[PDB]
Amino acid sequence: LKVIVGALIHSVKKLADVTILTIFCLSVFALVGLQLFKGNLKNKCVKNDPDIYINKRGTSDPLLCGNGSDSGHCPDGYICLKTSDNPDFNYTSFDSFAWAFLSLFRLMTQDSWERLYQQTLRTSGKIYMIFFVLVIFLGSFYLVNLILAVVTMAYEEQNQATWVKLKTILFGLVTDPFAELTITLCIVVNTIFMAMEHHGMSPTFEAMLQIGNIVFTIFFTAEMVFKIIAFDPYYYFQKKWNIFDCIIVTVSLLELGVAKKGSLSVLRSFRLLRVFKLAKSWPTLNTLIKIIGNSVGALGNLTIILAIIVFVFALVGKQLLGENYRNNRKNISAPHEDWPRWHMHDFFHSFLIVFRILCGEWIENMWACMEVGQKSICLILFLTVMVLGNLVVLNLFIALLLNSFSADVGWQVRKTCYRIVEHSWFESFIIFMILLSSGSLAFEDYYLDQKPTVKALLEYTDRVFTFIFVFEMLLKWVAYGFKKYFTNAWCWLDFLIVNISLISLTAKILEYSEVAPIKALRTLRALRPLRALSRFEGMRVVVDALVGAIPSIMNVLLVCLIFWLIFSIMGVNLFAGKFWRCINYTDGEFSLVPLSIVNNKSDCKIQNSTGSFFWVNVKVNFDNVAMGYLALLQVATFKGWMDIMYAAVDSREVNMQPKWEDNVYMYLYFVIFIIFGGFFTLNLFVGVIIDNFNQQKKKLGGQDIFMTEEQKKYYNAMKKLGSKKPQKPIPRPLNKFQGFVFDIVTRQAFDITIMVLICLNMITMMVETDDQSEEKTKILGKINQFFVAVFTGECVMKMFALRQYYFTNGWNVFDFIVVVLSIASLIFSAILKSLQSYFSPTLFRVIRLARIGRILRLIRAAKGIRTLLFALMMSLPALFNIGLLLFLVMFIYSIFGMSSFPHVRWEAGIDDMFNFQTFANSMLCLFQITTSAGWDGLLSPILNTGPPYCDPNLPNSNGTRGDCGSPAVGIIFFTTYIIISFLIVVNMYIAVILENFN
Ligand SMILES: *[C@@H]1O[C@H](CO)[C@@H](O[C@@H]2O[C@H](CO)[C@@H](O[C@@H]3O[C@H](CO)[C@@H](O)[C@H](O)[C@@H]3O)[C@H](O)[C@H]2NC(C)=O)[C@H](O)[C@H]1NC(C)=O
Ligand SMILES: CCCCCCCCCCCCCCCCCCOC[C@@H](O)COP(=O)(O)OCC[N+](C)(C)C
Ligand SMILES: CC(C)CCC[C@@H](C)[C@H]1CC[C@H]2[C@@H]3CC=C4C[C@@H](O)CC[C@]4(C)[C@H]3CC[C@]12C
Ligand SMILES: CC(C)CCC[C@@H](C)[C@H]1CC[C@H]2[C@@H]3CC=C4C[C@@H](O)CC[C@]4(C)[C@H]3CC[C@]12C
Ligand SMILES: CC(C)CCC[C@@H](C)[C@H]1CC[C@H]2[C@@H]3CC=C4C[C@@H](O)CC[C@]4(C)[C@H]3CC[C@]12C
Repeated sequence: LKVIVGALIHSVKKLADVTILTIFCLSVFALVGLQLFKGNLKNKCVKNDPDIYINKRGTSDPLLCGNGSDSGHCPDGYICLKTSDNPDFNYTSFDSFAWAFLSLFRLMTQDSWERLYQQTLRTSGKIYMIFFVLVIFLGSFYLVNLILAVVTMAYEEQNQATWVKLKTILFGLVTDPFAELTITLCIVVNTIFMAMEHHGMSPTFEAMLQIGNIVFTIFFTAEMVFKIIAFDPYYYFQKKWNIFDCIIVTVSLLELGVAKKGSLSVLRSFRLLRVFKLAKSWPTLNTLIKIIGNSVGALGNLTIILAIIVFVFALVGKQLLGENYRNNRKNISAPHEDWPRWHMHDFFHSFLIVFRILCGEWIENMWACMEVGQKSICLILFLTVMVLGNLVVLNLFIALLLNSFSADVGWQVRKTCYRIVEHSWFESFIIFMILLSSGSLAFEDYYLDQKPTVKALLEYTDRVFTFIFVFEMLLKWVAYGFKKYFTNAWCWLDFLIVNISLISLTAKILEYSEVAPIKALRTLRALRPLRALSRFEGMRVVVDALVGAIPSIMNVLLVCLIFWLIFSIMGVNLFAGKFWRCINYTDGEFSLVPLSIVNNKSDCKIQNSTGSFFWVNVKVNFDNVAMGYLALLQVATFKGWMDIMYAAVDSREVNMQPKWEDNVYMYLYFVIFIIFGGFFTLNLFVGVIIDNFNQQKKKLGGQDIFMTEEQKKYYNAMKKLGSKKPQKPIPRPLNKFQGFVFDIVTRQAFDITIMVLICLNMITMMVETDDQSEEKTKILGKINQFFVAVFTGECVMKMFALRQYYFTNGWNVFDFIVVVLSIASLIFSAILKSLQSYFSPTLFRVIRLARIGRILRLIRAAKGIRTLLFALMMSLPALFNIGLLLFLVMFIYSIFGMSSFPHVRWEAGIDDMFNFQTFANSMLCLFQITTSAGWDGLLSPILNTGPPYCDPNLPNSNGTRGDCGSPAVGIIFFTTYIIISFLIVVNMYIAVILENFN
């Protein structure tokens, strides 16, 4: 309505600066991509002596090539020509500016950016990960922070603007506080009783569990009867807690009366909502329930707005694409499924599509839509859903976030070592030694076997490092008292790490050097580079800030763990052991045998003529509550989410072959789990951390946290450099000719002319295209010469108009640097094109990029972009500390992975490039998952258990008998990685937000 359009106009006015920054930064990075990797994602592997392309293991699209020393290779008998198609429906390469903009929008929204990351590093070269790191940090974090801050401030400004019965009663009225404690004990034990539901529970276990359920239903019924007789029912009403318990008990007894095995497992688990009764001695659970209530209560208007928006988008998508999806389904349909797992044909699946968009995965369905129907309709619909969809969601996540959180010889002997240790020389020696030790544990990799000298040198240096660190601890002991030394947290960590190293080294010589405990002990050497958190003041202050919030993290962690236990129990009840299928694993790719041939384990055993019918289960299932937790986490991070939705919907009943969309309506379980365990237990984690820092800062004096004392004054000086200090220039300097040029320069024409010159040098290098004609190349290359000459001449006339001692007058030094860079690029291109033109052709495009300075020159004109960049400049030291810590933890887990998974089957997620064998590869993978992208894909080849998936008979990997994973450690590793990184990055968002708040 008119009110809505007026509010939108006001918001865009408030969103103008951030929108302009987004468009400009996206354009700059699009130009960088279009001038770096245009025409690289076309190197389909092809045969040589013809026109058929190999496929990547378990893939339908062709493999990709690159000639770079560190790009994707190709199998023998194949050659790497370029082909007119791009890997993913001819839509995932940025050669034209349109594709560059789209791919950089994908990188910003971090939606399936894993795919582009792997493709581009496979076709271009591993060294280009720098572009993706830079774009992820700048814009995927930066621009999201700024847009979320803008909406925050918009909301803030909106707020600113706006007798046997007598004996029974006597016995019953006790209501002693010991009765409630017994009830709570009975709830807890009942829950932990039902938390032993597993697929292969024996009949005795089933009997025991149903007996327990009967006992507890009886006990609840008896307590309800006591309560109703304790006082007359007329007063029982007006008690929400009591009526909730009444309804749940009624459902429990109704299910008990049911004699069909509790066919509705949902009803079976309806009792489990009792844990909410436990929200009386816990304040965090009460706050969570209050969050949900405000969502459904005071702030229900926004929620209904979100629901109506999603319903409208789903219905429109169906009405406009169902028939096309049905007719051309074969186009997007899997090779064997004969159908698209997602489509618009039915309201349910259109809603699921819209929900996946809101979840933040849009490109897959985007390609499907825009290769099955009109491009215009798909283009507008998917993008308009992304913007409006994720805008409304973030409005909830904050509106709820604020609503809920607005309320003697010995003396001299000791002094000897004391003054020795205090020596700055020794302090620097030790810090450098720690850094060298951290570096040393990086080349111990899968390939270290083939270089005997390197490993011998590495073990020698580790031994010497152990000895020197033992000496250092001896000096520490001598200098400081035992009590003082042991009462220090950091001293404890340095004690444990040296203990681990010493015991590992002793075990090297001693026996028992192969058992699993000692193997794990030596695996813990990856904590060795954790000694550098006290040495560095930035890391130390960050660690103190984090440890300050440990209790506030733990409270919400436990509340969320209980909520996830509830959901895992429901999931186990619903899908205990139905995630089993008979497959066709002949060589590499596999397919579910059709129901015609095999219908159940019996068939899969008798129809096994070829020997290629295996009966195996999904990697992550709902057998146990542990696997319930793991699968719930995968659905919560939105990675691996799909393989489980597929298995859940397909499964029919124990020991039966899954059928396509048998239980098509079991998507609702995952929709509900997201909506409740993913978004409502994150509005409670954020809230707690912001209410923790809001106070912790207030307590420490309100001084900016994360910044060392030394850097505090450097930041003070910088913000002092960001002040108001203008000097009036001198007219007609020196000779009148200088005055003549100066008077015209002063006018408000030179600025605008250079600016419109910089815009026409942007739109002359954006019109470039990979398949451009040679005449087009000629004209644009000459326009480039004209522009560089114009800029150099118009930069040297102003220079003369201001003598030669005006470098420090202002930002003109940047203009001088960029113009000299452009001239240098011109001359170097001229040299290479003729003199020594035999170098690699990549350098031509690398250097040709140096013309981006003429784009960076537009900053000084844009006040909003300049202010936001200044905010980044101010935040840079704190972000440097946090990034140091994050790279440190990334290093720790890099060494862990390098030691753990150097032998694994290269299933979807792990291939030759993105394995864990090399340090750089492992670093690539860990950086990938730091954003929580593709961690499921990297996890799947670790859950492999025996054939057919893995080959535990393989000669290699003596630890596991073959290239089979170890899920016990593989789940801990990735769960801890995606939790720790979330913490660090959520403290990196807080820092940026508080800096921009100043
Ligand atoms: C797995 O599913 C298949 C398909 O539903 C089941 O196949 C059917 O099983 C029944 C019972 O064994 C068979 O019935 C008998 O068939 C013989 C002839 O083969 C007939 O002489 C008997 O009077 C009786 O009708 C039925 O034929 C069979 N159908 C097919 C197509 O094979 C199978 O039993 C299931 N396995 C298990 C263990 O549940
Ligand atoms: C090495 C094992 C691997 C995992 C290590 C943990 C991961 C690294 C990050 C966490 C570091 C944990 C240790 C540092 C904790 C913060 C530091 C906690 O403060 C304790 C002392 O450092 C302070 O000095 P004192 O205790 O001697 O005197 C003050 C007395 N009060 C005030 C404490 C009572
Ligand atoms: C596997 C074995 C060797 C691990 C032993 C680790 C123990 C001894 C360490 C790990 C972390 C340590 C704590 C870290 C921080 C502090 C605060 C400070 O006031 C000293 C005591 C106290 C509370 C430490 C006590 C000892 C402690 C709990
Ligand atoms: C200066 C003229 C073009 C009018 C103003 C529009 C300018 C600023 C920009 C806006 C969007 C731009 C287009 C966006 C993308 C592409 C695809 C690329 O492969 C060739 C150039 C082309 C087609 C651009 C031409 C210039 C363009 C039209
Ligand atoms: C409303 C203002 C005036 C008060 C302060 C509120 C601050 C603390 C709020 C408003 C915006 C919030 C952010 C919104 C979204 C995200 C992204 C999420 O992945 C982690 C939490 C994080 C980074 C939030 C942290 C807390 C936050 C910065």
